[PDB]
Amino acid sequence: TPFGLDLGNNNSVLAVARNRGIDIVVNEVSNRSTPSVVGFGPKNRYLGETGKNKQTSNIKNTVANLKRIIGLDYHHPDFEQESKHFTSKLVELDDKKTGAEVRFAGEKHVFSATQLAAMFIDKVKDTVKQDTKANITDVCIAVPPWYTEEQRYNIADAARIAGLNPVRIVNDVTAAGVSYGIFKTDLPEGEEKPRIVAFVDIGHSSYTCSIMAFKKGQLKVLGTACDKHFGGRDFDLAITEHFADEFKTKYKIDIRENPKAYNRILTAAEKLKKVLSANTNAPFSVESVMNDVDVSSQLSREELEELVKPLLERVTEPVTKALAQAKLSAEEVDFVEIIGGTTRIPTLKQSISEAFGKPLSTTLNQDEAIAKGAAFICAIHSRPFKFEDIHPYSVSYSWDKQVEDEDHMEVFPAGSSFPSTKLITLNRTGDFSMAASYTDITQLPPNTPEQIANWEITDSVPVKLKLRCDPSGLHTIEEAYTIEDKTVKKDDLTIVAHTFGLDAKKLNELIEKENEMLAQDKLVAETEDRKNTLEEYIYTLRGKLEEEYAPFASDAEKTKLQGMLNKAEEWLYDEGFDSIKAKYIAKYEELASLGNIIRGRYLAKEEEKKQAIRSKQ
Amino acid sequence: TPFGLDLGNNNSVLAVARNRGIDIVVNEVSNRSTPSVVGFGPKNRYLGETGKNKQTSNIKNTVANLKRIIGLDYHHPDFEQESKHFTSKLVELDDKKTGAEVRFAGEKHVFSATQLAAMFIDKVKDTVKQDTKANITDVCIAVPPWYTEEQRYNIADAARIAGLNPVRIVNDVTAAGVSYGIFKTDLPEGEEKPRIVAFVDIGHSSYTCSIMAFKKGQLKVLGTACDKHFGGRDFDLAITEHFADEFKTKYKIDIRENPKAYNRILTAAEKLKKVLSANTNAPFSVESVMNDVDVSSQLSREELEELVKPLLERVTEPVTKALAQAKLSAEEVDFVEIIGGTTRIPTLKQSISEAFGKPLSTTLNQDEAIAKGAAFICAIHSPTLRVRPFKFEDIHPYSVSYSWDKQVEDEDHMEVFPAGSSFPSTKLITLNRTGDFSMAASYTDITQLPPNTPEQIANWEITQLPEGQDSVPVKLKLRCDPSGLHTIEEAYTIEDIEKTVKKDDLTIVAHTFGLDAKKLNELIEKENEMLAQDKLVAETEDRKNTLEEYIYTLRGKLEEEYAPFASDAEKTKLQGMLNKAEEWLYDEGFDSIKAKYIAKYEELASLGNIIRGRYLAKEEEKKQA
Ligand SMILES: Nc1ncnc2c1ncn2[C@@H]1O[C@H](COP(=O)(O)OP(=O)(O)OP(=O)(O)O)[C@@H](O)[C@H]1O
Ligand SMILES: Nc1ncnc2c1ncn2[C@@H]1O[C@H](COP(=O)(O)OP(=O)(O)OP(=O)(O)O)[C@@H](O)[C@H]1O
Ligand SMILES: [K+]
Ligand SMILES: [K+]
Ligand SMILES: [Mg+2]
Ligand SMILES: [Mg+2]
Repeated sequence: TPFGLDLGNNNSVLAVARNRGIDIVVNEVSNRSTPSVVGFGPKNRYLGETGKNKQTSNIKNTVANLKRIIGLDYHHPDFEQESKHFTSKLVELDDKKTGAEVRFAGEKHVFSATQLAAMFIDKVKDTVKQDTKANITDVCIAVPPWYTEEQRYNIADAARIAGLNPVRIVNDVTAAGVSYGIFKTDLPEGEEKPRIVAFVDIGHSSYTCSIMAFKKGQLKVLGTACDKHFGGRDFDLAITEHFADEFKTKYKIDIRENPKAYNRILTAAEKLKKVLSANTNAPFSVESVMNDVDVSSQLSREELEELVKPLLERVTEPVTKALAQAKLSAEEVDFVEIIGGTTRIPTLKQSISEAFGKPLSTTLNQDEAIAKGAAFICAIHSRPFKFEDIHPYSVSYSWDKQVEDEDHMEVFPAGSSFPSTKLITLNRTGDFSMAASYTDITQLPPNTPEQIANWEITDSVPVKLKLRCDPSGLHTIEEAYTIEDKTVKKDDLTIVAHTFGLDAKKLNELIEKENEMLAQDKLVAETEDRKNTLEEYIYTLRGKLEEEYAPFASDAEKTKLQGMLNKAEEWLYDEGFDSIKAKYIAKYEELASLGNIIRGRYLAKEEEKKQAIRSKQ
Repeated sequence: TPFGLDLGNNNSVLAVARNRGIDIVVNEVSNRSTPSVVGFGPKNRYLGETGKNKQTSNIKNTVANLKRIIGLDYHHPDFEQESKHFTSKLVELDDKKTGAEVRFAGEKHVFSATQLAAMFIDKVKDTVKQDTKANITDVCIAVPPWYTEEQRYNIADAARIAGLNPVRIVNDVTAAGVSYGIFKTDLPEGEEKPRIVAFVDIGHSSYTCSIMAFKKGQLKVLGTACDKHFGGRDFDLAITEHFADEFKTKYKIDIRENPKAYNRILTAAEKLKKVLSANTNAPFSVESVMNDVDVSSQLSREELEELVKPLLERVTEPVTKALAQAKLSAEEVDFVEIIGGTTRIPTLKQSISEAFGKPLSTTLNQDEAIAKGAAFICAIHSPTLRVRPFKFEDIHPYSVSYSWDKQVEDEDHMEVFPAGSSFPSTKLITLNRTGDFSMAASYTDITQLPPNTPEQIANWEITQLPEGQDSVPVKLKLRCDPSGLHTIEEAYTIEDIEKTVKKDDLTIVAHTFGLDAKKLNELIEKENEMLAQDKLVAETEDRKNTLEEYIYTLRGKLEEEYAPFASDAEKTKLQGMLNKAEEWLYDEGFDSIKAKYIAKYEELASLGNIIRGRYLAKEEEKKQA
């Protein structure tokens, strides 16, 4: 079953392609999104919903912002902008990336961002399995367009650790554009000019604007621009920093000194923010914030807009930047579509409508567009719809000079489209190395390494190579063979690839490690359920003996069972407090063996009553 | 429907007589008992289970120990023993009794003990009505045997405020004895020696021992003794005081300075106590007790037994005193039966088994016997259901005298119901009268009563024609009623004109601990106002939730099942109205009236039901084609 995943900073949305079309998959408490949280306990992990519920009580061992630390160099210049949203300890790894340090299973543990992502992916995979009752094998994962090539490899490997095959890592707004494309049945055709649609997605952490050209059965991305430091969490954080100051004066409590107090305010601040999307004033009240002090305040929409004024100075930058890339003026855009939870804020809606000079459209589902798009894309593997995403930076390939007059060439230019295949023929005097790099490093984000990937391969013998920018926008070499003199195939050379993607050895180590953790989670939950089943059976069976089952057992049988029930409870206090699954099942069955005999006699007179009613009619 | 109420200090149990038996009524979360708690909030009362849940949150406005403050003089010498279990403010009332001061509906309110008890009774009455779908009009309430005559009147009037006729106020252990009596099928008959059974009930606050004689269809109480300051709450308190001291040293937090912190430990201390009924060692762990400090300790059974040592010095006293009243040695009792939650404590079982010289029996259900006995007693009264009869006499421990105006009579004074007699009891007396006269009932020997007991129980005025012969003889019917209350039932002149011919029925004005019609009706009306406000708030919230949930599910269905059954135009008109409804809920629908939540829903459904109809029409074709 094809599986689409919108992995959000705040919540993830799951979609599957089945029957006619594409359904959202609900979680175990029937929610249409799952909090993107990973928590750790003394016995097991708290993944998703239960992770989020324990976020204040388990504060130091709860990891969120999972997609943000993926591929994050510990000395990235934006480290602290990411760091301030963490509640657990972040640490430097051997590879110079970022992990989390947690108390888990009575011990200190360090997990990498790739592992932590896999834990959550595995959780949502299990959620789709419990819903579909099917084997889940392939995933399409939607990511923000600002995701680096490295980050795209990392998240893909996280999928593989979760035991899933990542068929494509798609850009999120592009996945949503697909959902718009497969939905609309009035699109321009043939000679007609395309429909120009602008998409604005503002979520918990990211703000993206993407401009796309639409014809019937196809789309082309013309321009994409992102502000990765623009989203809901920045509004929540401004509110709580404001109240931190006010409560210090008002209540003589400093919530910055108590991580739990701070998180109680942060959590309430999100709710107050939403009230202000609808109302111009909102009260603010939280019980037992710190030292059992109840706080009471308020905030106006005007005051809120002032708190984020430095952030709001960049509100039109993504639209301006996207238009410029698209070579378009704001007049030339036909429709403007908004998605993401944060586009619900009035000041933001005012600004982007004013920037395009056009009213905002809500054709797409705010929360489900991206996930359903990815589920369609995943299904594409096995309604034809073509789409090409934009390739921002020019990428060159290089090789050993040798007998060839040149050693490098621009292969995929800036403003190009992906996926893209470019066929190259090279004269060779022996085995050779290759490498893909960015043509103009100045056009890339600060601190990007120039080299993308490299390869080893195997008067002059010609070789045809297939260079590809794949559907995920990653830079590969697909095949390598020799020519013989129109043309003939001679020999295939083995390619050894070195990319950001993990080697099989490391990948298998991390797969076996996630299997161990998952089996532990399963074992703990099933053990707890058998314990709970026994406890409830003791409780109800005692109550039935004092009622319905009373006429249906001798004094000798009742005292036997009653003593067994008392002994069962006694056991649950002692060796049954933290026992194994088989023992809870065994104690249950020995009670039920006698409990079912009585129920069998009960149900015998129950039939007799029904017969007595019928014989009187 | 006969209703029996076991009103516990910690929890209450409800029983009804129906079908061919007596059943326990479960509450709104399917629990077989209800927390005996009354809390107050900005819009409504939190009664029972919801009162208990908000107990730490709403600590200053949560009233428990309801049955302990009934009839409680603010200057009672045991006042502090009672008040240390209170989390809300206790105040003195105009009548010298005790009430509670709370914040309720945005204001400061003082409620009397009788009012507070009526709030709770009214809650459990609603619970019975929702289980039976009938109207409930009568109750039998089980009370501890140490309840004074005044307290019995107060709780009866609390039942009246709650709209119930209290048919009997029964001693709780007597009610459990009836349960035993109607359950056993092998009791002695005719001339055979009666079976002597001792009953021991230790609950949350009280410890009662009662010795009874049983024959088929009857019981007689032979002796009763109580310790009203001996119960589970005294174990919980000892544990939490122990930890209060420990945590000052270990964690540098003082839970006695923070009532919420204290209650967090008190609540966990009860769970630890129960662990120690089964195990000899127990770990103690509470998260965020105070200032977000987690605490982690342990306690042994031996350490617990040491903490309650001063309490355990008194552990054989109720059995010793009941046996002495019964005039029996311990070996003359045939069976010892235990009930009440706290009889689960190993040290207590050992001690009471040693005092009798007998293993303990658990014939009766530990938690349900009293409530069931009370429902049966309520059912013997009511002239609708006929059951197999069971007679019971309870013990009347104090001597009660009646007095009257001297007039032509030699004495003005007479013992009527002696110490160690039985109730109910009726005595006929003849009095020669020279005019309308006053009477009074009082305790014959006050030194035999609890300290500070007023000597007078009740008094009467009688308003009687001399019949021209200096002095007319009047016959009076004096009664100790089935609840143990002392009244004058009947008063009338007799004449020899025929010899046994009655002359005139006389008017009796009675002054009891019972409330007068005027005051009762005032409190009834108050309870009706509060109860109507509770129903309105609950209904309004339900209609709001129904609207909210409908917005949620209808939006989803337009994406999943209703897509083919609505046009582009139907979808966006409904989508918009859903949006407007959500906005309204943030603004004018935030705290609106019930009719507006209903109107908003109906507006959405008038559109939504059109679409559901079409979906439902095709769903039927599929179950065929
Ligand atoms: N009515 C509302 N008013 C204001 N903010 C809202 C509203 N509804 C949702 N939000 C905000 O939207 C954010 C969640 O939106 P969304 O699910 O689009 O983000 P995400 O996909 O988890 O994050 P990202 O895409 O940035 O990784 C939260 O910060 C939430 O508070
Ligand atoms: N296994 C146990 N071990 C120790 N104590 C227990 C156990 N089970 C229940 N209890 C205690 O028994 C008390 C409740 O008993 P019960 O229901 O008989 O009291 P009650 O009727 O509310 O109080 P009272 O009769 O004093 O007014 C509580 O203190 C509870 O903690
Ligand atoms: K999301
Ligand atoms: K009880
Ligand atoms: Mg998003
Ligand atoms: Mg009791």
